[PDB]
Amino acid sequence: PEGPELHLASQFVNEACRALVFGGCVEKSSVSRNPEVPFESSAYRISASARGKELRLILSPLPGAQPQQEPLALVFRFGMSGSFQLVPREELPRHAHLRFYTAPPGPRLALCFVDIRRFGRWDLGGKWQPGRGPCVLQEYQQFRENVLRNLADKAFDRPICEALLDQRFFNGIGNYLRAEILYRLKIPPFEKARSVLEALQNPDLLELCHSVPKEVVQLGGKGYGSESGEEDFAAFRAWLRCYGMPGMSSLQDRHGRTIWFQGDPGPLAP
DNA sequence: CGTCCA
DNA sequence: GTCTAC
DNA sequence: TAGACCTGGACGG
Repeated sequence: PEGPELHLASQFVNEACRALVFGGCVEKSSVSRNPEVPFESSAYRISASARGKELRLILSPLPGAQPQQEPLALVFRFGMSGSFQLVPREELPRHAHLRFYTAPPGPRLALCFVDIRRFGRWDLGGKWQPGRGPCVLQEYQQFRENVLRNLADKAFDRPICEALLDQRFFNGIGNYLRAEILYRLKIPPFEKARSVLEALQNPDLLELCHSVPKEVVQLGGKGYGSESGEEDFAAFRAWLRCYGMPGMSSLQDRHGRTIWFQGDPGPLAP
């Protein structure tokens, strides 16, 4: 999951929980090495917001819900396989590692953090990760300026395809988005990051770090769209013009992550 | 069955 | 896609 | 900074 998937998850939680009321403990699977979430309430509402590759849940108790309590905020990072699901209480998925339960009247549901590979993390109390830059979806101008102000950082010594994954400067961009963005401009993946951007002190690279993830958000789906699960997959796959597509060049970057591209790999390639 | 990949 | 122990 | 952290699915003999 990258920025778009975090954004769409945030929307899913707000649409799906708008008319729900949760109660009880926040239950966590025995196996999760993540922290227990110390929050019980007889009645409370879950809302969400996204920032790049992070999602913040707020647990907001209702007036007179016992015990008297302030709202609690968690922040989630999805890793490679993190998702939210609203599932009947009796049919929890495999790999449901954090669960919020509906209070009664009506059907016993469960909002689950489902994470097959358990790479996802949650932190108590609400703060975005110190160091992550502005969201490419929701803070374009702050994101765009944060980069152009700091091209003298060592991160931009790296090749462009490597720098595009630096969450200090491209919060929300992941492996598929760097493939899609660089393909749209035909920027060789192993051009020096600084050289590609020095030009910018017809959509440029930084517009596309925003407009391309936004194309994904507006397409919808990706586990959230009320579509048949593997229907969402087909549409997204149809959208991809470069990433793991037949007849595309492919290399490992200095961290051993597959960058996909057309034509010239660029001056700094293994 | 069993590696290779995300 | 980190995150932390090299 | 590069590998350890994980599971299920796709491909192959």
